[PDB]
Amino acid sequence: GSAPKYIEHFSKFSPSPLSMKQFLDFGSSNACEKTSFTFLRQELPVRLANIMKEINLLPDRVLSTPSVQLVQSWYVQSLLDIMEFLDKDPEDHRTLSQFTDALVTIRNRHNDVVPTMAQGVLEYKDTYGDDPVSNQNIQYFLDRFYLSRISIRMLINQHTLIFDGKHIGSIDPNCNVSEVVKDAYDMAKLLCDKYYMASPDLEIQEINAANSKQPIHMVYVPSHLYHMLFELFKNAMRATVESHESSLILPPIKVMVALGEEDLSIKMSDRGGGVPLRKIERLFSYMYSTAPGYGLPISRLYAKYFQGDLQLFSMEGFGTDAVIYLKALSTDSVERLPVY
Amino acid sequence: GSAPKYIEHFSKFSPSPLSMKQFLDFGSSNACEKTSFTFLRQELPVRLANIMKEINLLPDRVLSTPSVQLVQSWYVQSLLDIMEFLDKDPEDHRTLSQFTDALVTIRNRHNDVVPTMAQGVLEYKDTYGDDPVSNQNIQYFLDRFYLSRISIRMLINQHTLIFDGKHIGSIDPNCNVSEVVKDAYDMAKLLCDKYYMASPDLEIQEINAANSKQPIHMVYVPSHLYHMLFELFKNAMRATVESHESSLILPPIKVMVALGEEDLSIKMSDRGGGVPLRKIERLFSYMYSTAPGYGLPISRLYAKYFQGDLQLFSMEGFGTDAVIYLKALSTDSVERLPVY
Ligand SMILES: O=C1Cc2ccccc2N1
Ligand SMILES: O=C1Cc2ccccc2N1
Ligand SMILES: [Cl-]
Ligand SMILES: [Cl-]
Repeated sequence: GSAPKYIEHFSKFSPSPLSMKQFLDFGSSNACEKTSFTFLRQELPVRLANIMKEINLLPDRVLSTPSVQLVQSWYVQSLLDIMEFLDKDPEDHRTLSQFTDALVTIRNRHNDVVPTMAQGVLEYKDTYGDDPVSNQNIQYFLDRFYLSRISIRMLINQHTLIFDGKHIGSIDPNCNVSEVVKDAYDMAKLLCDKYYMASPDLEIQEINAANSKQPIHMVYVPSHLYHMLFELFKNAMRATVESHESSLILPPIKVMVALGEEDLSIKMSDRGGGVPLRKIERLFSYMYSTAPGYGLPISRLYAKYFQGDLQLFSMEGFGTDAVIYLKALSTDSVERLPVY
Repeated sequence: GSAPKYIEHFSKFSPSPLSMKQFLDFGSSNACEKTSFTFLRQELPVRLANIMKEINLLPDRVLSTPSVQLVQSWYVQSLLDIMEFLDKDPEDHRTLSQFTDALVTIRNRHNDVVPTMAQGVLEYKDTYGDDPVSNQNIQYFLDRFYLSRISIRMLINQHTLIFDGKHIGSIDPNCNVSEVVKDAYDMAKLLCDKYYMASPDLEIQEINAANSKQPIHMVYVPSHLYHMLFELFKNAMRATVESHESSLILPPIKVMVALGEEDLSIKMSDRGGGVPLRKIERLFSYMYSTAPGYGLPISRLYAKYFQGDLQLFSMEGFGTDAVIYLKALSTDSVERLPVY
């Protein structure tokens, strides 16, 4: 076929990272659908081909696995589905309506990639071992693969949500961080109450440095923020409950939302007994987090996707702090795409 | 001369990292002076030669500087001073008394190496620039150089202090961490009061997980702990005072000392306005911390010297947490020497 020819071609192009502003401009009006089509029919093959080229550069012991080949088959099909529109005409509303339908299919085709790539890590550990060099190479590849996957789904979500026929697709220009915190907590609480018959309470404190007592808002993707906060709450609650099983006091989970000139930082503090430093440094490893999971490493990728970060600092015997670092300004919020 | 011949010889040996137990065994009695002499007259040339060999592997633009050559001259002289005792007899008390006197001279000869190596970094920045690749290479070398320097001074201090003619040299087998915290604070307070005419107050809280309300003790080098806590207090006070100049409230500096099964963690929390993440990641860089300083990067080396760490997590607009990670058990407290 021509799949190898198409990967090599678009592999020569570099992905074009977009800013929050550019995302808001693309979603400003439904009339923009044409510019989004002409941009995505070139950008999506470029991002797909770039990661598809790195997949083919993996060692043959990884490249010949059924998991990598299954995912590579999805990417080849997705690439070909998008390349059909390269010659079509943007002015034909059927060309655009078909593109939107083709993106939704591509998105659903890749819905089960995270657990599939997680099966590959487990297969590797049992077929070749869990050495540190394998950890760094798996970590390096998966971080870049998943980050690419986040970027592609972001592009697809922005087009399919806005051009469907206050919120700009998946972006909330006035995202109230404390409200997303509460939502993520309420969901973790429900699960914690169902499993442990007890849940820690929530305390939130905001620190708007420049405008005290003004609610902290930002331009961000609330779904991404929810995912990070939901994973952290699940860990903080699990630790808080299991560490106080022999006690009556169930210490609360405290969340500080701080807004500075550059950073919007969200710290989650628990008293769930803490974790030795030796293990904290392994909670972000795909291989060590795999067992016969990836919430934290992927959560950190969501934070990094827009020039943020996610860091953990524990105190064995007391508790653990988790901090989501985000860019406070939409001008500094730019896609972090893997460097190919 | 034979200095190049001696470096190459002892460079083939690997440094022998010692544990807290081994340090306590060497200092158990003054009678041990012979075993310490026979060990140090081989180990000190090995550690000196190993770092001296890496110095000679630096690029000629760094190796030909007056700072690197001045320090290399001190190391060559120190190496030669120690090699004089290789053939001498341990049973002669004059051979031992001369060794002790020779170690003190070597220690004082290298007293001004940190500021000298800091002058070299400044010279490099102005002669060749402050690029990221230069930062990583300078960071890599200085971290290993200073860590080696800490290890050598530790060996010398343990011999000269114990074999001078409750505390085992520089090691306190029952180091009360909160007392060292108070000492470091009281010194930073004095300086802060002298310079700013105002100082934050101190609050300490201990969390002895296994034995609640029992004071937290450990086997450690209190001088090293003081240095780390003193640097952190100076930063936390500077930020706390300068960030509240237009205010009346001067928030306190809060310190938690937590003791777990594996870690003894010390967190210093201030409300000095915080620092953007972009800059926190540069506070441990020698090059970016150099200006026409190294307290934090060296403090982290002291923490790592016995398998610990020092980490900073800030929240721009609020404050900053600094955590010293130490090993709680003397069995896990082992020298971290550079890997040559
Ligand atoms: O004990 C723990 C481990 C952890 C990871 C992430 C968030 C909170 C916590 N608490
Ligand atoms: O603002 C700051 C920066 C810093 C470094 C180390 C310790 C405390 C602080 N506070
Ligand atoms: Cl995917
Ligand atoms: Cl030195």
